Amino acid sequence: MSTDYWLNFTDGGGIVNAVNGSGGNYSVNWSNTGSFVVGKGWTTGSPFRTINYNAGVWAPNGWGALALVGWTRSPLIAYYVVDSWGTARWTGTYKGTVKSDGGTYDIYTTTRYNAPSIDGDRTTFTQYWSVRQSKRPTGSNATITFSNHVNAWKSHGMNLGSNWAYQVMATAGYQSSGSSNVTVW
Ligand SMILES: CCC(=O)N(c1ccccc1)C1CCN(CCc2ccccc2)CC1
Ligand SMILES: CCC(=O)N(c1ccccc1)C1CCN(CCc2ccccc2)CC1
Ligand SMILES: [Cl-]
Ligand SMILES: [K+]
Ligand SMILES: [K+]
Repeated sequence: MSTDYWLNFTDGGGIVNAVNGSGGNYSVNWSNTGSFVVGKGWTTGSPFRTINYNAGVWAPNGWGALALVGWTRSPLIAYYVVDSWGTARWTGTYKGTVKSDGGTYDIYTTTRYNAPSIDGDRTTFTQYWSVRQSKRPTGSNATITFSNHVNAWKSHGMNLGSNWAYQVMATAGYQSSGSSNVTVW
């Protein structure tokens, strides 16, 4: 199932020059950013999708991350499977680990309020995280078997909503700079 969605969002801070490439490819060059997310993916996420990507350029600085990102509604939940990043001190509620796709991931949950979401500029939502314990090598084909994460989260009481919104292999950042180029299928 080929990608059919182009995510390109920023809060307006700094520069986020995002390029909608051929098929599932995209490029990002960013500097002195506020909050942003960019990437190719799917209009409707699925808990059964296996996501393939190749991040041919990955050079983040600060809290810039290479991650599967997506949302559900009912309830409103943002989720993250983080494979690499620049500098990022992960902290919060911690639920265990999951092994997937040759790596081990730390599981976190966080809450946001008065915060931007796909529902508006000042909303409340929960965030589910799988954060790889070591940064994943980039430049070769990589898989994220997302059902492994959904199921691990489920086993710790982190259930996703029933209405699936976008699901993107993204470059996401906050107060960050860098360069990335990723193909997604
Ligand atoms: C598991 C995810 C995660 O770890 N986080 C997170 C939470 C929500 C949304 C995005 C990322 C961090 C939580 C803690 N903050 C510390 C920031 C800070 C440091 C020093 C003084 C004042 C503030 C940074 C983000
Ligand atoms: C402290 C880290 C941080 O703040 N972030 C982050 C999270 C994970 C990995 C790297 C950076 C941001 C979290 C929020 N998203 C925007 C959410 C959104 C999407 C669509 C419409 C409206 C809002 C951008 C990145
Ligand atoms: Cl995001
Ligand atoms: K294009
Ligand atoms: K751990």
